[PDB]
Amino acid sequence: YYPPALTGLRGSHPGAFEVAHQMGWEKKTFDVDHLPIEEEYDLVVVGGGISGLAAAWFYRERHPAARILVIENHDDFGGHAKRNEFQAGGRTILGYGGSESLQSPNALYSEDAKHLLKRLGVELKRFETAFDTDFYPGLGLSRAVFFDKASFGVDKLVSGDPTPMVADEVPRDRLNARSWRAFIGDFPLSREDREALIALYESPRDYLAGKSVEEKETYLAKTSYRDYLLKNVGLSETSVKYFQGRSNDFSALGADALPAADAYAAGFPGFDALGLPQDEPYIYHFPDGNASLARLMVRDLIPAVAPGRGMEDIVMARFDYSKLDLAGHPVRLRLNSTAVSVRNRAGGVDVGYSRAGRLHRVRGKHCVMACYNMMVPYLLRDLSEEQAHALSQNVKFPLVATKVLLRNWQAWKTLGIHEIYAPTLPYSRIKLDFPVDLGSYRHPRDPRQPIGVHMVYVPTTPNAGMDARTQARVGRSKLYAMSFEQLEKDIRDQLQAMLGPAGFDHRRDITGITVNRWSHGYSYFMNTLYDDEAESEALMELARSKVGNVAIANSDAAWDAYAHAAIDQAVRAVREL
Ligand SMILES: Cc1cc2nc3c(=O)[nH]c(=O)nc-3n(C[C@H](O)[C@H](O)[C@H](O)COP(=O)(O)OP(=O)(O)OC[C@H]3O[C@@H](n4cnc5c(N)ncnc54)[C@H](O)[C@@H]3O)c2cc1C
Ligand code: HEM
Repeated sequence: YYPPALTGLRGSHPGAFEVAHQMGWEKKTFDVDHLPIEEEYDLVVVGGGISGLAAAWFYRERHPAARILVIENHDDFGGHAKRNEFQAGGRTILGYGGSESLQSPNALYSEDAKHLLKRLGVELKRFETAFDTDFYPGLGLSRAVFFDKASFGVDKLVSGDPTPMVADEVPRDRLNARSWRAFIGDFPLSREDREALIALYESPRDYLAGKSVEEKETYLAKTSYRDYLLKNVGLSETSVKYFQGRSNDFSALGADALPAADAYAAGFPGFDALGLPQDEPYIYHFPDGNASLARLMVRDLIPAVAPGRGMEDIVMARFDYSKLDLAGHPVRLRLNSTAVSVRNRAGGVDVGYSRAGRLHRVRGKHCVMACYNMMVPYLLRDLSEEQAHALSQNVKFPLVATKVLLRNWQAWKTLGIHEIYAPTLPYSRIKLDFPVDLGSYRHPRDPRQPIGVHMVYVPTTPNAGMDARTQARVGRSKLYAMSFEQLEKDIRDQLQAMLGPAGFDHRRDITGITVNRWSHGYSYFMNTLYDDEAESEALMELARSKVGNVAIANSDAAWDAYAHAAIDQAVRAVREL
């Protein structure tokens, strides 16, 4: 039994969500009060993502003899941080199912997070050599933009994109990019539109002239990036389509739901002459993404699942899932199990869960809710109406992270590219995977040999007048109506249209597809186009309040969709108990 080698429809896979939806959609209740208590623990963690695993880890650190149960509803631990695997040419090729890398860790990681890393044997400086930073640039490859015929009249791939991004693994001087005039000069847009885009870079103007800096900042917080471009910069509706999907990957929303002020902070163009006031290499990437963080914690917590120690041997270590949930062992991780009930009683907490359609009741002195926060009201019976409602307002964003095994990457080499941005297509981000050597694992190097592609699909509804919560809920409705066959068609259609001109043939050249469907992906985050900062902060703090011996974690609890928020919220929750 070995989930990482599965391909096909993954992420929140069939079997992971149905009991949860019986609660959330049908309002079915699954009470276990009339069942005997089957097992007893010092701590029961609901949810086996990075946050829940960290909670078990910091709790044992404080209580070394503690008996800990971790209940997780997917068929594998890690939550968004999942290991994907392909077999190709007698070797393993690794991919990340979701949680991608550690974000600017020297700048952003707390002392507690850094302590977790060090105890697990993660040396951040090791990625300076593990990440092969000059591999694709040294091969003369650049990033490209793919314009689709539906939106721009013709399919066109334009390379040499100089656009700097938030979390960039390419040193700025190794972009193999062209000037703005030459690059935009190739856009399939009217001469007028191309000249206006070029001028956006060559000759910025104070599009808000006459406002104080403060009024500019007020206006930009209340105005979408798309509207800023349309109404103040004066770009045409055809021009701004170029920008529509740029924010999809890092914020799970298009330019219509991105506050102009957030676009400024993320390095988007148009602000240089506004008079507004005033980088870490994005290389902290295990070959299976932050799934390595989850695996490192699982192995540290449950030594029987795999041998070794440290960041090197984790990469190819063989996990034996039969050792995760062994009786009498102090730490047990129970997969395929949906918690349905959490109730304070007699100085402890009773937790009911459903596994293979059967209800169960266990008991712990302490409980950490490390699951999706909007799930918590359906489980935690003691919530006041106020706090349950607060939890329910963390409306997470759906995303789809697709891994594609290719027979070779000659087509990419021919086209001179290692990454594509598509302004309006379902997949806005498509790239050859990061080249990382770690432990015994070596990144694919030969374009005649197989390689993994990473591509992100976000089911936004651009330009419709929806607030962010509604685009998220509607995006999940669209994902719920998509079969795996429809998902694969979209992958194959777009890969063929982008790579076909250089000899790509999707039926011949794709040898693997793994679709990680994160219907409940990024935590909600406060959006100044729709939310008030003080109200939202009050909701956040209320939602995560301690309930008896039940503490609440998940990255959701910080309204902050980051692995280090997952850790910090677990630490706060463990300290509360
Ligand atoms: C596509 C994608 C890419 C990302 N990339 C990055 C990145 O590069 N860097 C970064 O820092 N962050 C990234 N993230 C953010 C990611 O959310 C965090 O990194 C981290 O994985 C979140 O951990 P968590 O424990 O808070 O939540 P999760 O990983 O979602 O874990 C919560 C778990 O609880 C489970 N659960 C829910 N209800 C129940 C129930 N009733 N019973 C039992 N279990 C239940 C859920 O199924 C889930 O498995 C990314 C997220 C996505 C979706
Ligand atoms: C294939 C995966 C999934 C799809 C397509 C999906 C889709 C949806 C949709 C369309 C909604 C209604 C809109 C909303 O309230 O956000 C929803 C809500 C909900 N989802 Fe899922 N979902 C999936 C997986 C999961 C998983 C893995 C969990 C938890 C373990 C979950 C728990 C919930 C809950 C509890 C609600 C109710 C939200 C509330 O009432 O606040 N879903 N989901």
